Amino acid sequence: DCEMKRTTLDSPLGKLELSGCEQGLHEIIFLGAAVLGGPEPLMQATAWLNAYFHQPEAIEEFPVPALHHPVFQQESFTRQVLWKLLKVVKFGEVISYSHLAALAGNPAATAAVKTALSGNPVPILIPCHRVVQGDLDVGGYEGGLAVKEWLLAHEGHRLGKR
Ligand SMILES: [Zn+2]
Repeated sequence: DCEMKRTTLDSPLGKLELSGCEQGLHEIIFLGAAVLGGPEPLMQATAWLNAYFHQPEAIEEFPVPALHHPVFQQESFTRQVLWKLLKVVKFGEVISYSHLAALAGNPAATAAVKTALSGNPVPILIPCHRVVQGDLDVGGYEGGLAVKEWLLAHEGHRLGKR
């Protein structure tokens, strides 16, 4: 019911479509009036993703856009999983599904964590690629394994592959 605008960007992973309202970013989708630099969520999201890919050493300098997908508008374990992942798991780190489950308030709910991650509407920004099965097992990805491994390699992680 929000008044939605969209923008596209090029990335090493193909074209990304951003959609959002004045209250926040809604979605980042892999497709395979505002000026850049502005405070509008879509513009902040654009800036953040471009820095992620092209100036990753500066990534913490960039404002994280407000998020307004309906999954962020109400309390839930799914929201806890997404927000805790965003808040806690930094560029270049990973966390296991099981430790994220505990972080999000339900230790041992690994399958529910996986379901929440599959429903992440803002991939890369909320870093579902940094959630792994265990120390030697990168686990699965809603976007596909090759993408998960590529992102981890971009961030210099041991579990990265490209
Ligand atoms: Zn909205």
